[PDB]
Amino acid sequence: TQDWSVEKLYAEAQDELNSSNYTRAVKLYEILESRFPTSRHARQSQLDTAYAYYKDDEKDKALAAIERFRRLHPQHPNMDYALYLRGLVLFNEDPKANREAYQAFAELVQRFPNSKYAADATARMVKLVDALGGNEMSVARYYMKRGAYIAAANRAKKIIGSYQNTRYVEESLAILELAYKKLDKPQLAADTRRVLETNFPKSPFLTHAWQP
Repeated sequence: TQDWSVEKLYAEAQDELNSSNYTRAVKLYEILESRFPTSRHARQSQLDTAYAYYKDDEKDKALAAIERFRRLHPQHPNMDYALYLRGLVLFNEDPKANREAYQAFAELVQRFPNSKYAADATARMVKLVDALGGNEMSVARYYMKRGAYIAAANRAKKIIGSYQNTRYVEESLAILELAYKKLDKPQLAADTRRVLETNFPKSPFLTHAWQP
């Protein structure tokens, strides 16, 4: 029983959140939006609900709360924190979970570049693209050693095309160049070296070829 105002009911649920009573904090957040469905605290309450699930092991419930929040209140002032919260949930310490996280932070940085979470989103994007780039690069070397030059090139094009800012770009060009030579696409090979020549003037791969 708690027939109070909207201001206190929110401040009460917000207190159970700090003390980590996520089970009771969520129960109070539901009373709030049932008893004051049109209040701004109800819209904010839906965010706090997802945050509570994330702090528990129920990450699937958090992703549902976020998507419902995004379709109901697409123009909410705290939409930026919603996207950032989705990234943390998808983020965990493989390409699937890692790429879905990158796409989450990516949508946030280009929709709300001035968000108080943008810098942290960017910082996490960098760590993820480095992990993905290093993975695709590892497969590129694998298929190179096995004479699978087409399969290898596909990995190199991905790095060149999708992870243009990572450090793996240089070696991906040298791989792509050598790859185009083996399968006799000489125009694409020359074009690739033309890119390596301009973007990396003093690259070891200009004087040497790829080093398996």
